[PDB]
Amino acid sequence: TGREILEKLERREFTREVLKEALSINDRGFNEALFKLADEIRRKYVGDEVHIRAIIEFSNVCRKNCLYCGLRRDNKNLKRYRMTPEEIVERARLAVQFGAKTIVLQSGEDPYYMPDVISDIVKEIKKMGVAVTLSLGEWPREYYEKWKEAGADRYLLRHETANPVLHRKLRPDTSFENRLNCLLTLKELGYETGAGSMVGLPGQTIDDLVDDLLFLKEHDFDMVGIGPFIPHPDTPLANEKKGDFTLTLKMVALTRILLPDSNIPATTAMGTIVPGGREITLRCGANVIMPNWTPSPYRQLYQLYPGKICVFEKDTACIPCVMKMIELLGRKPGRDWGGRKRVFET
Ligand SMILES: C[S@@+](CC[C@H](N)C(=O)[O-])C[C@H]1O[C@@H](n2cnc3c(N)ncnc32)[C@H](O)[C@@H]1O
Ligand code: SF4
Ligand code: FES
Ligand SMILES: [Cl-]
Ligand SMILES: [Cl-]
Ligand SMILES: [S]
Ligand SMILES: [S]
Repeated sequence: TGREILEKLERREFTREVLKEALSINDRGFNEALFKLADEIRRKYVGDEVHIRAIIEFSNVCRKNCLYCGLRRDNKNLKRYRMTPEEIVERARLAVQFGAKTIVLQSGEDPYYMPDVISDIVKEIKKMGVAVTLSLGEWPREYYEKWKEAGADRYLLRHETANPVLHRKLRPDTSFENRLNCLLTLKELGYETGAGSMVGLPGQTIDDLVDDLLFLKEHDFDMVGIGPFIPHPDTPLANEKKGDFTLTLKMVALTRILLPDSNIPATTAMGTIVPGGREITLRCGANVIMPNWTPSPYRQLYQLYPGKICVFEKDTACIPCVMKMIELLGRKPGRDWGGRKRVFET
């Protein structure tokens, strides 16, 4: 029964069978109950604060060739850009001036900055009294060590898919084993460590999604970023189907149920495939929002997938936009850095 699966989730009997059935049931009443459960767990464990992470996508140069990603190296159609270190620091300062308590630096895997330019930038942003999150992809342990020494607080490295065969096919420069070793290294170095997957990748099954949930639970990640796969026309996956919003939303809800004290963003991809998708996701277990703080003329060139929200908006629009969002949702903006606040339990 849908009823029995909810009871088992409520009782924290997180068996593969329970998770598979939750993901497989396509009953509206069940889905709405699951979303309510996640929303309640979110409210109880992490409260009504929605944490704002200002993201600066500072370079779209990439050395890797992931089949799903518009920044893949084989995409010749794309104008490549790099913000200067001074531009990045001053852009971060403007976000802090707008009230951002976390700055997220994200890029393609761009060799130019690695590792010392990143270290310099992180040190300057840390002087501003905010959290710094890096999302720069896979690099040697030494680089991650230098960045932690420089003051970085968190690292987002989505695991993408926990199916090693699918992972290797979609990410031909690397492997799930590498990705996992990176994530374990980040944990060992003391970063708040973020993982998470895409939903609806070509060839990905419900069993794969269950494996993603069990992977996340196993490693007790501090942040989990989940979103639908969105096909990009200048990639080998151009003609594949987009991920299903409702299924992806169920993954978010189950992640909250499994990791009740984690930080879980309402990802931009959720807002891209369905108008108002981020707001929905914030009401089904998410507690974090990541407004775009990349300046023009670069914002429109960071084309991981098409249709990406925020691209046509003014340079400073997105922090005010999410503050309005937070208020109309009956929520509150985060007061502190929004680090993970563990609730130890049984
Ligand atoms: C663009 S990468 C930038 C950071 C770093 N290069 C990395 O791969 O971790 C950020 C995230 O974008 C997501 N992404 C890339 N292409 C996508 C697509 N077509 N649809 C949805 N998400 C996508 C992936 O999950 C990835 O972890
Ligand atoms: S997902 Fe990250 S590593 Fe892969 S091509 Fe895109 S930017 Fe490069
Ligand atoms: S942050 Fe909401 S549209 Fe840009
Ligand atoms: Cl973060
Ligand atoms: Cl995203
Ligand atoms: S925005
Ligand atoms: S927004």
